[PDB]
Amino acid sequence: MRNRREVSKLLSERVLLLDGAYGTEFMKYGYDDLPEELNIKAPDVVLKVHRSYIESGSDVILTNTFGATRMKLRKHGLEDKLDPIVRNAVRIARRAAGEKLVFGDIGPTGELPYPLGSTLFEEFYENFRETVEIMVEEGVDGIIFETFSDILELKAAVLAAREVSRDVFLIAHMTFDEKGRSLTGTDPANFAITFDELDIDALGINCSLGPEEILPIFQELSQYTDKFLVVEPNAGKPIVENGKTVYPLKPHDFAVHIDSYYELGVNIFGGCCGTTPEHVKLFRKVLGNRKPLQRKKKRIFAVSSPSKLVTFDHFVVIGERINPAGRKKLWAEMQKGNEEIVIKEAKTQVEKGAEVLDVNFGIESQIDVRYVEKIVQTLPYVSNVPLSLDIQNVDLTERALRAYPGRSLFNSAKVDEEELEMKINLLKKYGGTLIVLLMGKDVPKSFEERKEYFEKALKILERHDFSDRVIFDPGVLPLGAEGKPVEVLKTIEFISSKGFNTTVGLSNLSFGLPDRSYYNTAFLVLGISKGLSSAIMNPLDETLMKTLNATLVILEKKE
Repeated sequence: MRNRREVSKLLSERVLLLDGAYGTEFMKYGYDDLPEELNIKAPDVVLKVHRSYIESGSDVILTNTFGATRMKLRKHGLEDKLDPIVRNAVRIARRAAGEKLVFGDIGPTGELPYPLGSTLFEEFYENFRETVEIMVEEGVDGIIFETFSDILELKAAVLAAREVSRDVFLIAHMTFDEKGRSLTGTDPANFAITFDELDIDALGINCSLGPEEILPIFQELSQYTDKFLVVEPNAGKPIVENGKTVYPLKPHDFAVHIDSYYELGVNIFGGCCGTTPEHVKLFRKVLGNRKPLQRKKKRIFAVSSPSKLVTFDHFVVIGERINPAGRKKLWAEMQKGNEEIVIKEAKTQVEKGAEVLDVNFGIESQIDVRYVEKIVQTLPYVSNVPLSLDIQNVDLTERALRAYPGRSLFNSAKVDEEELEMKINLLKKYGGTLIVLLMGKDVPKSFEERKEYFEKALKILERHDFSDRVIFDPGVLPLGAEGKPVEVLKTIEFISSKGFNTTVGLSNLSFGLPDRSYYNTAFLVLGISKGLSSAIMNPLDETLMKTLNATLVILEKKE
């Protein structure tokens, strides 16, 4: 009915009140059936609960569709009832709402992403795509993805929804445990940083914890995103009385927390499991009519995996090994889709100190596109670290970025208007950072030239509003080919003075040279002393790594 510009306008004017829990309400009415079912068997029950909330003062109610996706329904033998359940939900809800907002409610599937589960990004995406299509058709004023535990599943849900409609207001929520971590290891800052750049309208938290416990988790989230914020805590810490759990937090003890959330910039407040129409009634009284508080988010340069957030505030080692160039066994195995050999190179590199892993598939035309998408989705989970996607084909690049679990670093964009723009737009759509290689048509041969390229890149980046999402690679040339490493060291010092991170394809300095380890080591030390923030290097070179550690200790970058 209403588009996201309208919803955004309304939110800019006042904090809205969401509704409460439905499941626990249903049982109260003598129906222990699974929620989605009542949509068709006992619609009257569904309507009663919706009206109790509207009558309690809710500005927005959620459609009774939390488990209404094919993948989830198929687990109860309801997959063929997908169209009815959903269309009727948006209908029942809209009949209760009247002039109030109705948001389509979509929950997670309960299936972990491969390799923890067997599901690939593509299947999660089509799954969420179908449920959203219906909702949009039945006219919702927004869609909220509640209770998500994995960022890849949530990333698929939002990308799919946005694909279906670029006008629907979209909200993404993750649930965190007492340690402030989702099931697959994502903390609030990682969630905010990864999802803040996607085309969603608001972020938030619901479930797992009560109002008191979510507070500092909500605060961390609010500091890293400037989008609208939503929160729906459970009514206290669940406890068991006589058999099954109960949510003990009474209306007042819950409601007293609204002010603390309002001060943190909350835009929509509501309750999750255990919240009753009585809770909402009180929230309405306490919330009243308030204009949202303004926020200024913190900005940092970081890349991520589901469990790791790697900030460039210290020297980042990027493992170069998962690259078939000059490696017989690996090139051949990638050719046949050998996942395990890559998983092996990933773990060993991380064990040795790599904080990020570069991934390149040699002659792409020779590699299976499904293998790329599988490896890209897999490594962040089994190796635990973020990836530097070293891909040439713009087409395969889009496949890898769309299914990457987190915020990646994309490896290679030369200072070319056409190349840059294509890669920047893909990153703007799927998220990520970009390494910009300081070279154009041909390779530079001096500091001054690299400087012009730097300036030219800033021009284009400023033009595409992408200046804050890049790291510069001055371009190290082979020493055994008049590489002039001194001119690169100058470039590193210069770019560093400008406040930008830098990186270099280290091993390319000593390509074709005896004792390359020593030249690599020597160059790295010099580079770091000049401001080098990272390097794609061999973490299996013990001399280079220990000399690197010694170097950071000496420069007081660690101990």
